[PDB]
Amino acid sequence: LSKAKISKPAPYWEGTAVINGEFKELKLTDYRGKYLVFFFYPLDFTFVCPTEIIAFGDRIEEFKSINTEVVACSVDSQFTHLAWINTPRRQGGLGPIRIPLLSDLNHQISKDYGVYLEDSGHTLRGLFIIDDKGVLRQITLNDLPVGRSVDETLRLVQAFQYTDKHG
Amino acid sequence: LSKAKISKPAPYWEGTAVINGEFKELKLTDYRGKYLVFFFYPLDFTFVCPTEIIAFGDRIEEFKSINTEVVACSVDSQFTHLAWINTPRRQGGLGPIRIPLLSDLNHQISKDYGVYLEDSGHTLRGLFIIDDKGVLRQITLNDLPVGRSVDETLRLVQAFQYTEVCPAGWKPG
Amino acid sequence: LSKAKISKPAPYWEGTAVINGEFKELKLTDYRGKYLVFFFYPLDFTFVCPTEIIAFGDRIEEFKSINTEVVACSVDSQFTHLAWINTPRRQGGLGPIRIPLLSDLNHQISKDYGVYLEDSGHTLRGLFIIDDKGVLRQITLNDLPVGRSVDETLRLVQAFQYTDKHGEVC
Amino acid sequence: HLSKAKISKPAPYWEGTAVINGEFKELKLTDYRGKYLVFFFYPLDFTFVCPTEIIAFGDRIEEFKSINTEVVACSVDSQFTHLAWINTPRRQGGLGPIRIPLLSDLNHQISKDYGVYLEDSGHTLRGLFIIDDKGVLRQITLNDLPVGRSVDETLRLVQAFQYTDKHGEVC
Amino acid sequence: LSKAKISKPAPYWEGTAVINGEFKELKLTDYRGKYLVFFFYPLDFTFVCPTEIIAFGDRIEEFKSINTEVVACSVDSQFTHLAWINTPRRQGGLGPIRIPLLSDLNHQISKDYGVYLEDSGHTLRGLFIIDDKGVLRQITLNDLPVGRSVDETLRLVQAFQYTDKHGEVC
Amino acid sequence: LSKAKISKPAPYWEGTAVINGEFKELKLTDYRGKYLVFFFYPLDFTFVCPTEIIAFGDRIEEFKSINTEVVACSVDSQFTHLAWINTPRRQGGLGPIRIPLLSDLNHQISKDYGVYLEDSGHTLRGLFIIDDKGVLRQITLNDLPVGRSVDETLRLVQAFQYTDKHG
Amino acid sequence: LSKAKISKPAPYWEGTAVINGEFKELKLTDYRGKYLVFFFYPLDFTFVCPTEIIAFGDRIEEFKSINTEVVACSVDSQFTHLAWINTPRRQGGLGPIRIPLLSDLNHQISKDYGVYLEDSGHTLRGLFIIDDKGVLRQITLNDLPVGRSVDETLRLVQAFQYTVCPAGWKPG
Amino acid sequence: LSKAKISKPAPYWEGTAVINGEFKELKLTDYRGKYLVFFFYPLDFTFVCPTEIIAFGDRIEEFKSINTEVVACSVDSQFTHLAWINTPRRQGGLGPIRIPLLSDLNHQISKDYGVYLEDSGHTLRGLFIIDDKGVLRQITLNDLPVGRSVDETLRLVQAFQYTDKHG
Amino acid sequence: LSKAKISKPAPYWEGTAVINGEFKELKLTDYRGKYLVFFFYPLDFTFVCPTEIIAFGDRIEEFKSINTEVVACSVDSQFTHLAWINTPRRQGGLGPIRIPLLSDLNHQISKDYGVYLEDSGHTLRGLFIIDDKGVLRQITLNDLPVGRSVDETLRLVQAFQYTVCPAGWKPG
Amino acid sequence: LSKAKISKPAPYWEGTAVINGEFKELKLTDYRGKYLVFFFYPLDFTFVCPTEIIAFGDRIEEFKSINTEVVACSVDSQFTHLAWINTPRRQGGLGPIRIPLLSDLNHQISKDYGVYLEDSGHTLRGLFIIDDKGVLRQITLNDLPVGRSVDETLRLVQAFQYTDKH
Repeated sequence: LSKAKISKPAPYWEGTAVINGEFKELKLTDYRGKYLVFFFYPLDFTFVCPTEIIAFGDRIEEFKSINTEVVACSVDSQFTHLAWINTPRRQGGLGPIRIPLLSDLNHQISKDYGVYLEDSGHTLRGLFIIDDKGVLRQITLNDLPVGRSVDETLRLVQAFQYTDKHG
Repeated sequence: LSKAKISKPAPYWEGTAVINGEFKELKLTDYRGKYLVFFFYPLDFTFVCPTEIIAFGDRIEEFKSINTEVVACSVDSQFTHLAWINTPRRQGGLGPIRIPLLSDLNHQISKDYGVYLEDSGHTLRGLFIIDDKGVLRQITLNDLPVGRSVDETLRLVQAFQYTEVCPAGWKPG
Repeated sequence: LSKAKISKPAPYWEGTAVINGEFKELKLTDYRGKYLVFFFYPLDFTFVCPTEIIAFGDRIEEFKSINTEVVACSVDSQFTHLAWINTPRRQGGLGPIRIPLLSDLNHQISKDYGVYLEDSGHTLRGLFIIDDKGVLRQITLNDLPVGRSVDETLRLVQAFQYTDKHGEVC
Repeated sequence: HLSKAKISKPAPYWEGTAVINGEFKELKLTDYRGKYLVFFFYPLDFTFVCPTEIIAFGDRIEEFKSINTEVVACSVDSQFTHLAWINTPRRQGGLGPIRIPLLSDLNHQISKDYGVYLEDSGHTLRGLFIIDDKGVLRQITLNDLPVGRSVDETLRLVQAFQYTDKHGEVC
Repeated sequence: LSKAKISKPAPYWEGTAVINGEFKELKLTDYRGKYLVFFFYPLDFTFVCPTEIIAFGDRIEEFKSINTEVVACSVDSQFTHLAWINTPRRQGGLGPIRIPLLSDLNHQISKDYGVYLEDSGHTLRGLFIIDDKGVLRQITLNDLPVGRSVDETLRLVQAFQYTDKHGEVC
Repeated sequence: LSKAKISKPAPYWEGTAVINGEFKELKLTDYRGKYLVFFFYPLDFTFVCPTEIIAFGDRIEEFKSINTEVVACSVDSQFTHLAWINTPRRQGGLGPIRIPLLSDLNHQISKDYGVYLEDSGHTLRGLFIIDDKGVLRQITLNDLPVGRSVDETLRLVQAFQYTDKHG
Repeated sequence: LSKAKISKPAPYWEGTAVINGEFKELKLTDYRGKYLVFFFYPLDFTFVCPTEIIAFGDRIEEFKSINTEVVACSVDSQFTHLAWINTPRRQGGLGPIRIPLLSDLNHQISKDYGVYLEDSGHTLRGLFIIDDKGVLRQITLNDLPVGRSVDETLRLVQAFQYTVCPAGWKPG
Repeated sequence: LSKAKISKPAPYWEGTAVINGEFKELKLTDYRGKYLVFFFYPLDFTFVCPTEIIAFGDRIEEFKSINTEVVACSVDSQFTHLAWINTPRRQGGLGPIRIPLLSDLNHQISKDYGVYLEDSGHTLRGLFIIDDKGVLRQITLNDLPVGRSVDETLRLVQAFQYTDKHG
Repeated sequence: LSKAKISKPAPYWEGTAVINGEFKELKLTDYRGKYLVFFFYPLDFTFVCPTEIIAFGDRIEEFKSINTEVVACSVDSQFTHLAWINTPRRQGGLGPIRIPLLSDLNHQISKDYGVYLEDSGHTLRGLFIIDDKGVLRQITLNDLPVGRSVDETLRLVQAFQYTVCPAGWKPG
Repeated sequence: LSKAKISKPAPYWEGTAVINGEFKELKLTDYRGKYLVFFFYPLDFTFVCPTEIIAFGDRIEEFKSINTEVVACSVDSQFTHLAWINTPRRQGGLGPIRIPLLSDLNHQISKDYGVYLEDSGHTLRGLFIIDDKGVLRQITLNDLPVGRSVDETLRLVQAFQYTDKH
């Protein structure tokens, strides 16, 4: 069922994302000419602190300077994404964030990337690296407990870029 | 794909609901011996005031007095269901509410009741009435914009339990 | 087997109706440009008073004034529809009525709207609301005992027309 | 889905609600075992065509009853429309009172089993079947919607069947 | 399997018939413009007196005066048909007869008219009435023992001729 | 559709035949223990002289004396088979005959034997030789014009009976 | 699987035959305008006297005088067909003969005519008569032991080309 | 279609072979306990000198002495095989020979060995060496013209025999 | 065709590995009761410095100390694995190493893990972390150029075994 | 599954070979116009003396002289072929050799030729002779232990060249 294959073109996706507090139509092709770090996380409004999403949002600049963008995705509706941002931390929210939050409500993107859990109705923790020519170069799939490293994602992006010229 | 047929047993469902600020496992079979008004609404945290859901929460006591329970369902996570209730009504939330909010995250229940929109990724505005022996007795499917009446739902339950009036002079043969 | 989907075009139909005491060929498209309340009822000439059919005939003036029409339908022949109308209320009849009675004798329309009961040989209690652009906007299906509200139908039609201009309001 | 009605095979089973002397009674084909049954379809109640053929059987039913024979009529109309028809006076468009049952085949099962249902019109041909005391179909008569039916020819036919059941092979 | 449907054109057939002792190629289309009584009987050279064939042969003139033609049919070879006619009535034959005897040897026509018995290898007693435009108007199927009324057959054509112009009127 | 295979059992058949002026139920198994010449001919009451059938009827004793029986078959009814026999030769008949005339009116036997003509509604000229064990040993099929040999049939039966004992 | 049906065209065949000590391509259509007796026999070099094959080779002039040729066939190679021919009859051979010996080594021809015995690896005793327009007119299939009569074959052919009733008999 | 796989048991075959002028039923299992050189050749009575087949017939004793038998096979009938053997080498024949000529008339053995040529109706030049345990050990397929070495075959068999003990 | 699903039991494998210079049958079930890092690398005897394999071999003790084992796999024969190890680092070889090198010569294992490249005939660079109960917990797949972090692998294993919030953050 | 048929064109193959110490892309069509001896052997770095592979490498000049080429093939990577050759004949290696070593890493060629073993993951000992027109002429399949004769291959090639004329 998964369309995501390494060194084949990354599966096309499109949907509504929340960017800087507004709804915007986002597509994989918007990021052509740049590397894109594309990752799924299970759910909004959970009891687990969203450290990993904040960590990417805070340090986004390290990505921007190496021609990389970052996009987060969950199966939550784009309306739920917003409420999370607009919900105070004492009550569980995310607060403002500097990466787009993409909604995969009809589950289609999750399924194409092969990270959807048929029975849970939400995603794995999956992260995909797609290059500037629009090709999937790396796949990371974690069981539900384990978080994700900003440093390690960076190491990977740089290594792909370095070998893009000299190998 | 739809399993809901009138006067056949209502399709079984079970899932996580938010009841009185807590997560509780809820299944259709829990409502045996009582009538159940089971209705879907599209999404939480929208910009449309959730009056229909609220109206049921406010007047929930009138259903209780005629042996009827009410459960609402959307395709949202129970975690989102919780946040909505915990978001003040003044700030766009649902606020506290006295009916359970059932989560159909894997979409399995929506599809069973035939209210899921494959391309939109959420439900219609759909309402089902089920009797105490667990049989589907009424189906209401609305296009997304139009809301839903408590009075009319009440009228229907009473009408299924009890059994507009005849013009004077009309007689049968 | 049912073809009726919300916000897809309402399924086409045509058949012979009794309108103001005459047989007339009626088709769904005749109601283009107006909202149509199209509803089924089980049978003519039963022993239960047709309160729901009469109530629509009496209050028809309220539907026409918001550019809405009403058509009732059963699996009975157009000839049985006529006899019913031409039979006095004191005699079990409907008496004269101001909405058309459409005959779905060969059961094709009932099947298309998904309200036909295979074993009983008649319809459910079903009501569909269709807009001026010919799109299905509402489906209501009741088990045999429970009747149908004119007020609630008027409310739905009004709500659909209203949101057709200002999309969603409190 | 096609006709089940075959000559000299057991007659297709049917059961449904009929109007008999103004009342609803559950009726089945097996109820007529031990007697010959004349079972026929007519298109619709409440038409502008005179129900002369249905009436003629009702008037002359006794000639059939005396030769160990029953007669039953059927249309695709509801038992309620059937009743309404009988209780409408004979000249002001009704059938008037009748002494044979009017079987309602509202769900069309019997009409399709007998191969007399018209898919597009939603009613029957004019068909008459003669069935014996062992429940075996012996005769099929199908008329285009316009032509009516002879009680007499039916009467003779019932008689010819009765004769050949005992002394059959010779003129 | 039967192609004979009431008020649709009668199933086409063609074959060799015996007419006045001669072999003749005969088709349904020869009877365009006239009413045709077309009927099957089980077998030739049987022990049952062939009265119905004779009775029709005798009164053929009444048919001709009301614009009706008649054709009899069995699954026997045309050759068997001939021997029968040429066999004296005293010897079990038909003797000469004034209606054509059409041969349906390859069983194709009995099957089209839905009158063939798979196991017997011959027909039921079946009669079909066809109008001047070639449309099937009546079907009569008798179990093998019972003979047939000329009179009733005569009546039916008249009822059809009568209702083709005025239609049934009270 | 033909069931007739050489040196496999000849296909079973059964039906009503006219044997010595009476109707009799005849079946292929009645000839167990004897060789059987089973042949088809097109029709009774034709304008062609029935020489081949009469030739078999006349010389039947030569067959009985080599433990062989003979049966003729056409698609005509047994009532027609009787009438033919009972029709004087002068008036076109067969006259009395000492071989059975099998009626295959429902065409079932012809179809089993591969001699039925779909379009004509009668048979080919076919002859099958079946042994004492009910096994088909020889198949002969002629186009409509050509008749059939008693001498040659006889030669064939003898050759089969001879080689049944001494190779 | 058999393609041979009466009064339909005889199934096409072509292959290498031994004709006058030589290999020649022979196909059914070479015999158009003539009747052909095309018959199969099981095997070359047996201990059974090839009386039936020889009889056809010998009396061949009688066929030729009624516009008919004869071709015999077995599943043996044309080489074996040849060797059979170059062995004297007294010494078990066929000796030289005046009908072609068609070789069906790959069994393709046999199968088309429905005479191949799947398990034995050779043919039945089968004989087919084909008319001058190339249409199959007669089929004779014998179990393995029993041979075939030239007289009878001849009789059949004349009758097909040609186209005696009990006394007192007349038709009606 | 070929059933013959290296180091799997050689495909079973059985049939009539010609041995010392006699017909004898022969099967592969008869050669258990001995190595068998089983080879196919196209046709009897061909115009090609049977040098390769005779060489095996002449030198058979070298095979018998290293516990090996040799059997040749063609699709020719056992009756054709005998005639070949009873035709003198001087007459285009094979003359008497001391290895069996196996007949694969119904082609079943050829097909099993994957050496039947569908359109020619005969075999390739194919050779199989099967060890004493009934296991296929060696496969050789030659174009139609080319003859075959006894010397070379013996070398291969011995090597198979040698490695049956050492390595 | 891939069998590797997260939080389902890891796909079974068995084959011959080279461990401390010897051939051994190694199977996934041998690592029951321990976490296993199971990773593929494309090929032996390449011109690319085999740093990632060596780095794991050098720091293997850190894994051993958190009850974790490491096994490397390539589609190379076990014989090639041995020659690699017995070829000096000075000569381009791997030299001795302290993790087993599993040979997947018939490609069967690679296909099960969905790491085989059909046209190239070897694997991408893929790593799987499997728990002590034998369940696949993590999948990492890299295009051929990019190596893999031991530190990062370590972080991951501890994380699975162990189981920092924005300030002000509290749950409902 | 095997596509290799006698007196039909040899199945096309192409891949990377090690030729006289270098990586080179090689295809069957390169041997158009000359005879080619194409043979498989199981694995590099085995414990079996590569006497059969070496014998062809040593006497290569006799094949070159009858317009014939020889190419050996195994399922090992080309990197492994090289490493093998660069391992001295004394240390268990093949040492330098004068026939190309073709790598069939993705198993595609072995399978086309019908010598791959699904369960073992390597080839049989199989050798094929293909003529100057690219037609498959001879097939040899040995169980894994047993070597192959240079002489008999030579005898066969010559016999084929001979019948190419007469």
